[PDB]
Amino acid sequence: QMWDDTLMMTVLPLAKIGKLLNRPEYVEEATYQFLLHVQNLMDKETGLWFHGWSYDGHHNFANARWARGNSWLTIVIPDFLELLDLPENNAVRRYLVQVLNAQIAALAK
Amino acid sequence: MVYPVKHSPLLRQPEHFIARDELKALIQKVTHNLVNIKDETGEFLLRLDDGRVIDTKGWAGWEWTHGVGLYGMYHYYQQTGDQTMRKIIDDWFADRFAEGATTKNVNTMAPFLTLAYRYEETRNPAYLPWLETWAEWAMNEMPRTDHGGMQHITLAEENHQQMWDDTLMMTVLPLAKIGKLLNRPEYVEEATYQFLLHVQNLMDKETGLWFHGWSYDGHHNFANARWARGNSWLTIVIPDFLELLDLPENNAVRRYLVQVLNAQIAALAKCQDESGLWHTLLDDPHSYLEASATAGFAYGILKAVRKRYVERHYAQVAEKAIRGIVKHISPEGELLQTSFGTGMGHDLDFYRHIPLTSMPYGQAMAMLCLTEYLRNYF
Amino acid sequence: MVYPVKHSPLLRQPEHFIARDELKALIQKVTHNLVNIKDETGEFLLRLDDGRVIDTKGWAGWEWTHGVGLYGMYHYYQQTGDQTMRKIIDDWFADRFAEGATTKNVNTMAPFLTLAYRYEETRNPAYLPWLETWAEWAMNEMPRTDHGGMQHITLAEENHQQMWDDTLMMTVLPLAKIGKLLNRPEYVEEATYQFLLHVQNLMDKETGLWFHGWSYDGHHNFANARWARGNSWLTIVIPDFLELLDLPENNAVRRYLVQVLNAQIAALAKCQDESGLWHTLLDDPHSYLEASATAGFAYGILKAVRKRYVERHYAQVAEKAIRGIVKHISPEGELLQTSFGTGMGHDLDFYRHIPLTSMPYGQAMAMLCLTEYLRNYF
Amino acid sequence: MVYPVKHSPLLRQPEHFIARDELKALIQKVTHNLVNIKDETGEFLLRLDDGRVIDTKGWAGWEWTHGVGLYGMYHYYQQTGDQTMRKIIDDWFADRFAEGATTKNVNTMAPFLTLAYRYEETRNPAYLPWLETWAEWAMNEMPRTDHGGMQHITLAEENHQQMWDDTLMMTVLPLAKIGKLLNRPEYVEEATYQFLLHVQNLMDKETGLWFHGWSYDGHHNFANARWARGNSWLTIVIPDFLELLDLPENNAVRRYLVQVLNAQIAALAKCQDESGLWHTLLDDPHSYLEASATAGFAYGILKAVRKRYVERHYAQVAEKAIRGIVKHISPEGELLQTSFGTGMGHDLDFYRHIPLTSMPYGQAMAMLCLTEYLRNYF
Repeated sequence: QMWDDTLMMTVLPLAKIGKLLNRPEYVEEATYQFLLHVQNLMDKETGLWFHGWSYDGHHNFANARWARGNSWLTIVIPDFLELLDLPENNAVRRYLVQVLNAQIAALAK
Repeated sequence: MVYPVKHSPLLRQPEHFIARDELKALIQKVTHNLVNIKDETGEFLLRLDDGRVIDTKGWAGWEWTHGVGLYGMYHYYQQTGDQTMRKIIDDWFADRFAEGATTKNVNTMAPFLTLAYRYEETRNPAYLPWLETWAEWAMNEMPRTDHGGMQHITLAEENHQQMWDDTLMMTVLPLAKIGKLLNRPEYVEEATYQFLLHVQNLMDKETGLWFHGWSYDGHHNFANARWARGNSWLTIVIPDFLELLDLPENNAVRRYLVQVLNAQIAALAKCQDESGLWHTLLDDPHSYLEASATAGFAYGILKAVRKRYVERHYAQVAEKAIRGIVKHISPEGELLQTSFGTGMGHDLDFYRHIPLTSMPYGQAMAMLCLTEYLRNYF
Repeated sequence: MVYPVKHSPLLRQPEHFIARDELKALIQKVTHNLVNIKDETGEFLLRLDDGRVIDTKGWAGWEWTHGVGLYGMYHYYQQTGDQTMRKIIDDWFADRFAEGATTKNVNTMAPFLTLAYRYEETRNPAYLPWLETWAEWAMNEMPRTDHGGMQHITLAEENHQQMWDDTLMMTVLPLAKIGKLLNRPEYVEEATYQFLLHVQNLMDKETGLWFHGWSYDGHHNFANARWARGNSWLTIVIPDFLELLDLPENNAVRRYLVQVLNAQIAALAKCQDESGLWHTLLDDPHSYLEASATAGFAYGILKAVRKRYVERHYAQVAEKAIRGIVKHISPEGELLQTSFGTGMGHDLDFYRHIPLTSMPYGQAMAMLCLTEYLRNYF
Repeated sequence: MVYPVKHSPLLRQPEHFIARDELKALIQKVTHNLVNIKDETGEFLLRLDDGRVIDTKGWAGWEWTHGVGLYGMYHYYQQTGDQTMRKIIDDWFADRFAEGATTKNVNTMAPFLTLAYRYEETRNPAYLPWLETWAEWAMNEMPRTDHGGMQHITLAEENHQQMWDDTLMMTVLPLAKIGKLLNRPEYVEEATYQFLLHVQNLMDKETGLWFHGWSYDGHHNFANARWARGNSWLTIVIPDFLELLDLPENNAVRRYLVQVLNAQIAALAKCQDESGLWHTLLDDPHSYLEASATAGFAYGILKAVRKRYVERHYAQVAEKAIRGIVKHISPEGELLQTSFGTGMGHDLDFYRHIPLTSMPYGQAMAMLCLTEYLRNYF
């Protein structure tokens, strides 16, 4: 099982520790987790995220667009971008920003 | 005094079902066929209210099909230095260029992938404005969807707000190659972004396979078609793109692309029909089998094994498909079960009833996969 | 089926007013005209009191005029690889150099911009002493005005303390290219400094156009002439100089140059004549129309749009001028409404009354704008 | 209508006392004479109890003097691209190598400077082993004096613990060039060290001139001779060495070397005979005039001015010397007033008793300064 929360509770801490201790492997692992979570949780139909995913049956449980779950993403992406401090044209930075824009666009609606 | 060897996988010769030079002769026959394809009926010709009639099937035309054709040829040329292939490539370009540029779109872009490679070897200055102009167009003028996705705009249709699998082969990869070639990392950044967005919109996390199309007008995947040839474009592009990118093994983007490729290859393994071929609707065992998609699959799976993007055992899948492909090459050299150009379907049946017929990409994809298979003979 | 395309700006063909190959033929004719220019009367010959007679009009001379001449030819050759162009270019240098060197001044420098380009591709060792000696003279011996400005010294006149628009084309652009080519950043820095100081002394902040000349001997702009050809040198040089510098987008100097260019181009748009040409005094509608300036403008504006130094809507300005140019090319390939060599005027009439005669720069500027226009056909 | 220009230093034609083409034919003539020298008398045949009969005059020999000869010709070839000159250089090496290698010493090293240049251009793999072998010798096997000074061992003398002016030209400069070419910085550091140590033991702080020799055996400068040709090696070598090192202007070593050069040229300009030539003992007028030295000085001064290692006004000294060299070139193409292999003098009168003969270095040094003077015609 993969959940929204993991990005805030473990991934962001990993990333910060990676930068602080100069351990880029940590940051690469973190970035990879962002990408995979986007893949399995983000809802392309709305811009919102599903609460959970599971490789056991390959599904999103109730397909719940749960608010607090979604708020972890709104918190985490900007902080994660801040830490990565990537050039504006960077493809990963653009991608993350794109996901953020999709979510905020839908939240505002 | 004779040494025991046949018993040991380590000491014994490879079990080549087909001999190296037989393979080469097949590729030659397949090439001869391609440059000699003719639409007799004129039934397949693309017609616009412009007055334009574009031959999509004959060699003297300019569209994505020729784009794929030239690339397959280039591959063979690149590996063996065969001057026969070279001349055919350079001639196509000279002929088309004397005629004059066609109009710009996702598909007419494809040939610039091969031109990029030819410019790389020869540094012919006459090529450089072609490459700069079209890449610059792809960067700055080509229509974009929401979120700056590349819109699959065609000779024939706007396709407002739509993104297709095929875009990855016909424009993204060429843009990446040119970006590397002309040292313009912006092109490569754009290319990577397009990959990620395409994955977001087209990959089916449920199966590992991909949907043919996506539209931002309604946020849907049309018929949700898991179409063979389209998927093939990814099995082809990801490995070529990765090789272009040359990123370290633990790079998040490299790992992310290897992951997408893997999820697909695993799903394809389970999808392969006894014949080593794949169904034109991959998850519909009653669709007709389709050879050109099958060929792209063979290529990618082979290359992904060679490059270690996926584990060795996937070779068997490739090996079956390759045997199947050879079985489907006619004595004239025509790749048998090729489906004609396929647009976006609004229902599944649409994909089921696409006409079968020989095409530049049919022949080219055969040579793509067959050329990668030749590496087994080094 | 026939697909509807004519109805869409994205899908329909370009409406070229002239065909690609007709455009090339025109260029051929214009070149042929250029290399055959003669001055029968002798009335245009530059005469000096040491007895030197120097044909600024015929191809056999060595003047700023031939330099522009060569640059235009070089652009067409660089784009197309045309060996007829190449041989005309190399024969001029071959002929001049066997004659032996002319004296060094702001004008006789101009040919080396093209020589640099030829050296870059041939690496002919015999070109190196020419480029080095001449660039070094520009660095260390060419007279300087107050504040280290380049003095517009010519074959004929010291022009003590004077800076003109023309210096940026004839000497500065040459110096910068040679700086990049020989890895001498000092040459590029000197070039960049000159630009800044010319802007300071010549750009009219009130209009965005430039005065022809400035003097530190009285701190004045002579007749405050907003002279067309003079201004066009800026429109040519800034885009070429930006390209050569290849600086990041937000680089202060790059931005500042882009501002200078936009200020000029915005002004040029507002004073373009209905015919597409500009008036030899840009802000004087009762002044005669001048084609050479117009060509220079056509080129700069086209390139600026291509490189995205200015917004796309400016393309229509460029389009109107290109039609004006074409309409001003005689069947014998001459560019009508070319004004003769123009010095520093002390009053506006001086500009209003320059004679009209064909000149290398006139032909060459046509070639220049037309070659850039040709890029619309890739 | 004529422009007044003859009164102005900025506007007027250069006054050349000899025309470019005349000068070129003089160089060819001097060259033609060089590659035909012989002493059918046997007069100068170096003899060794070795049983070695070595020809120091003929062109088909291998002495320090061919090294200088090859170097001059190479300069001419480098500047002009003259294939006649290239062939003479290449042939000499081909012939010598066929005969086989001479023994290694300070003098036989000289020709490898030119070979380094030809290898740089041609990348002829048969040249590398020669270059590596002789450079390794210079680094690791050539005898050293106290403090690692390169001992000046000649073909027939050890000159134990002795350091001479000549070593800088004949071995040090070749080492340095080879160091840059083969990317072997150790070679360049060794070279730089030798420059410093030679300055220390040979330069005369009292005058700015150099003493011919030094010896760590008794710590002295033999006759304390300020010998012209000896001094000319320094005038030639420093500018060329600075050129190769290509150091920032503020670099302490670069400043130092330039300082030494300025001290020497300052003194040369002061002791130059009105004929433009220098005396073989530079500080003694009653010394006879020596043209080969004068040529060495003309080259160095001319080059130092060009590279701006010294102020422009020194061109006046060079110009006088150059006129003098030319007056001393017979119609046969021979540099008159050229002294024979001068050794280490134990007293001044020694230098005042040298044999005067045509030598690969006389003509060689004549063509060296003439070739550099030719740069004045671009």
